[PDB]
Amino acid sequence: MDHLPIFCQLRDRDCLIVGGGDVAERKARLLLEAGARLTVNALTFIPQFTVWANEGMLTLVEGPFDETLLDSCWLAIAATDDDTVNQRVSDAAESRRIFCNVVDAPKAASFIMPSIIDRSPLMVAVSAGGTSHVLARLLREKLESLLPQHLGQVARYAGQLRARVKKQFATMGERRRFWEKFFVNDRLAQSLANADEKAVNATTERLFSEPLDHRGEVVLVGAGPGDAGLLTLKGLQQIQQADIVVYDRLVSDDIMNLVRRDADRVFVGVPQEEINQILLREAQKGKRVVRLKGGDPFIFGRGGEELETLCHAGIPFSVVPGITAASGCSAYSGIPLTHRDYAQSVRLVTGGELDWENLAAEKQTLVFYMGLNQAATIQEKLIAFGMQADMPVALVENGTSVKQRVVHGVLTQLGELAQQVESPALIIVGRVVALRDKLNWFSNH
Amino acid sequence: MDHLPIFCQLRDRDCLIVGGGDVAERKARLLLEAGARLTVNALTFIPQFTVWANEGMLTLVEGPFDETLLDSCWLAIAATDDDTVNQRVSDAAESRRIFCNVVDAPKAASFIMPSIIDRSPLMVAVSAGGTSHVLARLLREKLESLLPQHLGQVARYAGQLRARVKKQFATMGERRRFWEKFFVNDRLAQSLANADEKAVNATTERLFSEPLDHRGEVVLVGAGPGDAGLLTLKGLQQIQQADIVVYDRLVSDDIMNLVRRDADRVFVGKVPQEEINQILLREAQKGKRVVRLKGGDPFIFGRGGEELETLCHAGIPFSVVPGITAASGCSAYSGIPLTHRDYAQSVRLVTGHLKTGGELDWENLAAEKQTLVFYMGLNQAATIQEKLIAFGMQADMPVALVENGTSVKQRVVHGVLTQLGELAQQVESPALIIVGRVVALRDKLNWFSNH
Ligand SMILES: Nc1ncnc2c1ncn2[C@@H]1O[C@H](CSCC[C@H](N)C(=O)O)[C@@H](O)[C@H]1O
Ligand SMILES: Nc1ncnc2c1ncn2[C@@H]1O[C@H](CSCC[C@H](N)C(=O)O)[C@@H](O)[C@H]1O
Repeated sequence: MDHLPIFCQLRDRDCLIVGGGDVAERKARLLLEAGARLTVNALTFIPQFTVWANEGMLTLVEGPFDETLLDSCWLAIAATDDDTVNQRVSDAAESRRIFCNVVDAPKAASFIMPSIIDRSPLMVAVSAGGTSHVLARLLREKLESLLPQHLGQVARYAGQLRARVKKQFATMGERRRFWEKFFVNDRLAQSLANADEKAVNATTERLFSEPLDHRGEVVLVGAGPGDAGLLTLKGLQQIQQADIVVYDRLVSDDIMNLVRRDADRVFVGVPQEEINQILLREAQKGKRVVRLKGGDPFIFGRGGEELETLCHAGIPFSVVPGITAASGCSAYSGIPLTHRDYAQSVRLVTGGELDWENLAAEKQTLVFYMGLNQAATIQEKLIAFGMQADMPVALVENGTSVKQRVVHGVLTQLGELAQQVESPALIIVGRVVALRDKLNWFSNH
Repeated sequence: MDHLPIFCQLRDRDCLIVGGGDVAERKARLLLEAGARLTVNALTFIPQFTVWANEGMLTLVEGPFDETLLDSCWLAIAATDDDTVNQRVSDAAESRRIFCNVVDAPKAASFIMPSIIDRSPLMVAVSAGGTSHVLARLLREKLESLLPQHLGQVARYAGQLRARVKKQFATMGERRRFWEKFFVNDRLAQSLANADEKAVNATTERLFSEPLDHRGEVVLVGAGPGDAGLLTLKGLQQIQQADIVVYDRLVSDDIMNLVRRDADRVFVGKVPQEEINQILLREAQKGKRVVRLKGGDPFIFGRGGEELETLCHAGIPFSVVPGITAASGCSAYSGIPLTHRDYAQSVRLVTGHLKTGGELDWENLAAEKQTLVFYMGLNQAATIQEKLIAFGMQADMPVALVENGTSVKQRVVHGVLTQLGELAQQVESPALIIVGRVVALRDKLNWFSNH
């Protein structure tokens, strides 16, 4: 222990920042978020300070550092580019026993500012003694990804409720198991954040009526197309809380590596009815169920079918969208789905029968899902229905993954090019495909 | 934020604890480890306070509270079981502008003491503000299984190298590139943990020897439609490490709160497009890691292509992190799947604002078995209704408008196609128009809110 972390209550307390440039602006922003009664003293100010001053948010004192400005101070920050001024600030603060930070000199004064993860009233702070700002930031990034955005809502609502939980639960063992379920109920958190009382109270005494061991729900989570970094923050959080993860072939190994160590896994890679009942069966055993699907759940994912099974049974559900194959393949192949006036619309199409005259019309970007089989037919029909034979085409196999393959050419070679790839692959047809020679940044295989 | 966390240097600074029971003993142990010059003022003391004052580790003042004991103090802790005494302490500390903790009353006084995870010199502090003692410990447990124990040795070694890093790398940019390699070298971490000095030195000399890439970079990052939970892990990594973030009005405040606190930020909401291109170009040429943070997905009606197409000729590295486009986010959060069973053979993402005297291909857009999603089409909703009808879309085709989709302020209105124009007057931008049979599924699949 070389530093003692404390969480200061600054609301309406006088604090002083010396300095008026970009560094001081960042510290002022932070102290204002904490409700400090802030004075800023500097020889000159960048315009953000005059804005705040004109909105009554702080006081400005233009001129040399005046150590009487510390007279009723609780905290001081020296944020100038002048070592001599910063040392004058820290000496004047030290003689008054005012905790003081010198931004460019962590061992020069009496406190250092840690990296902060804010879920107020819940807060986390990280500091390596000031000798590793990159390390503290790498930890902040991990923590920001793991703490749900609305955790603070549930933290505050916990107090509004501590009495009722003591009278329905006698032992401290059951009370702890109640808090465990309460704080990971992200649905209650989101309902609190939405200010939706009908949803809030519907979730609340469902927590008091259900037995403590029951936590039955289904979350559909979009895994994205392959790259584990394309999972959403909320997707990661949900798969870290699942009792049971139901997945298939199109969820990548990298994503599955993120699944919490002791979750049960069920591989359904199998008619849809079997899958719908698996989710129902697992949810009615009272378990927190995540159905992980490749890409986005509601784009040729049959996610709607999985959810109507559950609405029937009174099982709570939610959906976390994911990066669909079109978006992932577009970004990683350097083929934007729109560009300038090239396309008035993007068409996401599955390979009843397709309306070929419609697909052939000009000023579209066509994106075929599950169309490898019909790729010879697609070429033949588009040409017969008037698409210019020189229309650029591309096929992206295993888009966003470390084995992504991109082959490209013109419409007359589509059935040719399709044999060079296997599923999962996308076919993109449109003038945007010509941009790849300028926008290609990801390694090809 | 409720509180500002700070990490205080207490070495040789006077602190006062009032009270002498088990609570006071726990706080005194903490202050003593931090190097505080400690006085403890109490009517009675439990035995542990006798062992400490025998070894000269603190000063005991046996008796009622003496507020003059605060006169030279930097921190005060009120740890009696007498609320009247605790409040006299906190009043006396407040008059002296001394940060003061009242252990049994976290909402009183002026600082709270967090739970600590110790990987010294690395430290992680957690508190819920006293609103919930339980949540802190549940979080504390998770964070300990997350932070390897040898993280302290990595941090310790970094502190030792800091002078040499500062001497050999003249700019903050070069130093940052070194540290980013240092802190993810798993072999160095293992050698430190094993006290293998030859292996430490071999990897260290190689790290110092590596030529650094002084080129900047432009990364286009899809922020998603608003809910900060819908940023990708890679997009969070990019904004947590950017030098400068160029962003616009359709990037939500919650996502902006995830940006590196130290990054410069340039707002280009209403800046013309060719000037955005120049900002990214010149900032990357200056060697900075630039993030262009865009609403939704960068390559769907986001002009991301225009922002990139100068860069390869300029020899400036770039990449793209895709994001959740408005269609996908609004779909999920409104209960309206974009595809379902035989309802749609395709999803059409259409712009409702055209350049020139441009006309959409209404005959093509009116076809059956599709879900139409119009972006920036609010001003055109009356025209969209009339044209779709005139080219034969059924008059009772369901429609929906999602305003601020995925945000806590999201609003959804719905009806049939002959109501589209009037429905659009009920929302404001940003809003998506969804046209198609899948809109009827909302009453079954809507989970997010009814506002
Ligand atoms: N990584 C990937 N690269 C290219 N195409 C992919 C892909 N992952 C899925 N696909 C496409 O998606 C089809 C499965 S249908 C499932 C689509 C998914 N819900 C999504 O939103 O993307 C595959 O046949 C293939 O055409
Ligand atoms: N949160 C949101 N809710 C509803 N519509 C949104 C939205 N965010 C963006 N939009 C739509 O997107 C249009 C801007 S065009 C930029 C779209 C972005 N690249 C994307 O992929 O989503 C807006 O006019 C509005 O129609």
